[PDB]
Order: sequence, then C-alpha cells, then structure tokens
Amino acid sequence: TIKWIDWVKQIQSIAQAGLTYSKDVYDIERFQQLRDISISMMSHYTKTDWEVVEKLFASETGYQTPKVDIRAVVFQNEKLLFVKEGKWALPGGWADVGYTPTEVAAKEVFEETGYEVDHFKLLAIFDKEKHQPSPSATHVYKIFIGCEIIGGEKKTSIETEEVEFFGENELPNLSIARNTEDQIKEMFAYMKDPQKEKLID
Amino acid sequence: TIKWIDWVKQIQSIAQAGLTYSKDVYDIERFQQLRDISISMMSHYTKTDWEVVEKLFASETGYQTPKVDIRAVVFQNEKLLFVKEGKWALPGGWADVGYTPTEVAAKEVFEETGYEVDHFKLLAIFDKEKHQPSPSATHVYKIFIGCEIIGGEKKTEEVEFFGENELPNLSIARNTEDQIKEMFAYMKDPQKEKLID
Repeated sequence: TIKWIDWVKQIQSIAQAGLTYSKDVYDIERFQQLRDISISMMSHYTKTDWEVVEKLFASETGYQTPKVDIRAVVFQNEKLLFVKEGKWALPGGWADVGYTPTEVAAKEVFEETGYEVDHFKLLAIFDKEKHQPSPSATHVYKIFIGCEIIGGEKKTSIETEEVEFFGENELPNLSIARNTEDQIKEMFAYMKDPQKEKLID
Repeated sequence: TIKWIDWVKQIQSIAQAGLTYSKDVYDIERFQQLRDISISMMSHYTKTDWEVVEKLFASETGYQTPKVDIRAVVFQNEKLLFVKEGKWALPGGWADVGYTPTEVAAKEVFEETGYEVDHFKLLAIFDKEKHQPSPSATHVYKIFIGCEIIGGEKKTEEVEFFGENELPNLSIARNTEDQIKEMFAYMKDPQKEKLID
C-alpha cells in the first residue's frame, strides 16, 4: 500500500493552513510541529534528505492548493501541435507566478514552437491525478487553452523531429504525464464541434 | 522498527491538545481533521510498515505556481446563491490537494450551505490580479463553476439567494460586481463564451 502518501500530504496541507491562518501563538507552534512531523514522515518513507523534503514539499507560504499546469491547444488544418522532449506533448508547463493563464499559453507556444498566438479559448480543466495518476508529493490542475496562430514560424531541427503538427490518426508517442490519449481525443472532439461542452473534473 | 506508528501518535497528541485549548472555530476544525486522520491511520495493522517510495522527489523542483480558488455558481429561480461571513460571497474557497475542481465546488457548497450539488459546468477562470488585487503578493487563479442543487438541506451568519438587481454587499476580494454580472450573463445565455484571463 502507498495510501500513506495521501495521508502525509493531508497532514502537511492542514499544518500549512494553520501556519497561514492561526492567530494563536501556541497553536502556531502546534502547526509548526505538525508540518515538521509531516516532513519527517515523507523524508523517511521516500529515503530523501530531510532538508530536501522541506524545500520541495513544505516551503510554500499561504494556503496549500494544487499546482497549475497549462497546455496550449493549437490546430492547423485538422492537425494538432506537439513538441518532443523522446515523448511528445502539447506546448505548455507550469503557470508562472505573475502571468495570467493566457499569458503562460502564449509564452510557452512561442518559446517551444516559434509561433505567436492569440484569440484564446478556455477548453478544459483536467485533474492530473484523476487522468494520469502517479505517486506524487503534489496535486495538479491542467488548464487546456485553445489558441490561434497569428505570427511567427515553426521551429526547425536538424536531423531530428522536435516540433510538428499531427492528425488524430497519426498521433506520436505521448508523454502521458503531460497529456493522456483521451485528453488529446477530447481536443480533437472540440476541433470537430467547437460549440460542445467544455470539460471540467 | 516501523516508524509511522510513533509519528501518528505524536500527531494525535498535538491535535488533541489543540482541539482542547483552542477557542477559534477554524483552528478547532483543523485539529479536529488531524484527530480524525490520525484515528484512521492508527486503525491499520500495527505489525506492518509502509512501503518506501524512493525518488518520489526525483523530478520535483519545488516549482511554485499561482494558488487556486474555486467559486460555485448556483442559480435557483433566477437568483444566485451567496453566503455571509458581514460581506457576501459565492460558496467556495481554496482548492485542496486531493480534490478535483468540481469536488471542491461541491464540498464548499455542502459545508457552507448544506445543499448537495451536481451537473457542473465550467464558466470562467479569472486572474485575481486583473479584477480584485490587494497589497498582498499572493497570485491566485479563480475558477468559476456552475452547478445545480439536487438535494441536501439548507443548513455562518446567513445563506441567501439574490436576484441581479438586489445584490448584497459583496466581498470584493472573493468576487467583484463585474464577475457577478458575468455569472448572470451565463445564466441568461448557456452558450456564452467561457471567460479566461
């Protein structure tokens, strides 16, 4: 059983909430001890240095929420834009503090593919843990944002495939952690019927 | 030597002290939760240790993103559901680790109002900075999710439905007048374009 990961994540979350919102000096101390217990548990059961765990798992301030991943959905002539890491994914990544969702989509498409995009559409919000589960210290929500190409040009790569458009019947090897087969299928379903229901987990 | 047992016992003791001595409803709730979780953990067979998951942090870089707030948008008789703290807001709040966006919406409606909801609809994601910034440096994305009362019981100062022309004094930090007007626009037009900052 690896149910304990969930438990320890819960304890850290509640301790972090207490550290953020408690106004009682003694209860703040109690929440600090609880956070430290959660780090100790995580450190022992992942055989990871305590200070490394503190940094990666228990150094956020404010209430602990899921993290935000952005994926840009860019179509051209019924084909969808993917970028190769050797597995493939839609342009995107973590939402950077200080950027709006569309600003992240724009930046990532430009940086990863060379294209300039605009005319944003909210397409889906998927729960990463529901769709592409993996033992994880965190929780991620994935915002899928449709974009129109208005400028730039596709990056080229010598002797390799790195940035390409793919049709629904010729999908490359997917990075499932970043996009599942059915998440991609849903984007093609949107392309075929743009007025359809926009999915939320 | 099965280490989880003693750590859980430590959590139990701290939680019990906290719930015994606190006079703040929100702290009491936090400690109550920790008590309940530790009871559950202790109910497992004591003679077996947890499975080690090495490299759980292999790809983890401690990358921070904006925080996520959820607001449930619930209409009955063309009126919109609000909760009074004395300013008013849609049911909602911070999204929790372990829950999907609609699970958070349903949990917050349930906890604040007693109502059971279903039939979720994605409406908007706003950047808190473009609508209701404060001197606070906390970056927040706000997901607005429509849903429908299907059961529960009406069960905090006040829980009330309000029409578009009788909106109460809003908690602007949680929902601006413009955000609320957009929600009324979704009610009137089910195919209104989803808003995203």
